[PDB]
Amino acid sequence: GKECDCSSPENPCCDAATCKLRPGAQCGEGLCCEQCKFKKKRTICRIPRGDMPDDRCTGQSADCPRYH
Repeated sequence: GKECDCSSPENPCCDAATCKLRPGAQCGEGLCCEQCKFKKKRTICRIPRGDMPDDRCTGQSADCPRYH
């Protein structure tokens, strides 16, 4: 198999031939990806209801981990 970095072929962050990142793209998917770049560290990426901790981006990945 192949681990695609982009979920759809029109995504500018990947080559449509390969589904993998273009040179200069850090990411193509995720709550911590914007315009093919990782969002800044500590950007809030998940906001639960009520008085529960938000999660934040790490600056170095595209997911929104469990990071308060």
